[PDB]
Amino acid sequence: VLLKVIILGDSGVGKTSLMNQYVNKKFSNQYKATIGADFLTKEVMVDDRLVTMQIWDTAGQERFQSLGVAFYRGADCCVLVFDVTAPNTFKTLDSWRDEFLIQASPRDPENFPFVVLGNKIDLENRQVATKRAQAWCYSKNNIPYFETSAKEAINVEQAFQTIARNALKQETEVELYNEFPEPI
Ligand SMILES: Nc1nc2c(ncn2[C@@H]2O[C@H](COP(=O)(O)OP(=O)(O)NP(=O)(O)O)[C@@H](O)[C@H]2O)c(=O)[nH]1
Ligand SMILES: [Mg+2]
Repeated sequence: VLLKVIILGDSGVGKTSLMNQYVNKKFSNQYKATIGADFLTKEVMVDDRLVTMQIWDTAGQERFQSLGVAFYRGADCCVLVFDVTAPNTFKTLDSWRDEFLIQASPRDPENFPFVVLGNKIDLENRQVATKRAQAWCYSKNNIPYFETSAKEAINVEQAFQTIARNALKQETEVELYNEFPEPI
């Protein structure tokens, strides 16, 4: 069982840092723009079951985005990341959510698993309030929200445990749908 997870969000919010903290327990203050989309794989235990997570890191800069997007299809979970110190990055979440739905075209979009990460909470200059972020998540059919720090490894393991569990649930349903579709 391979679980495909896609991480989306504006340039600089910490997508690559979150993935590298989780997969490699390493963090760099140095910024290196992500070009295109590619993945790291990690074997993880999901509620006592072994699965391989294919975690796709993507370019936040539009000029660096891959032209091809076939990889979104079949995705099991989409991670939306914003920077709590940068309100513009929280305001683009609907566009990211919509781009994911359009490229992945999942059946039953309202129940597709999304997980939102408000990153860089270690910084002193926060501008996006937890209540405002939670209100948005609730309005998107109650998606899970975690405040993280990739720099200080705060809530990273916890967020990815829910990402893995929800992605497994989704993979499980798609497989069931293919073999036993429910009637109309
Ligand atoms: N203080 C702090 N800095 C962070 C955190 N996560 C990432 N950064 C810093 O923020 C900058 C951008 O991080 P990066 O992971 O490259 O962001 P990204 O979303 O992958 N950008 P892109 O879409 O362009 O590839 C880096 O200098 C990194 O060190 C965090 O939790 N706290
Ligand atoms: Mg990156």
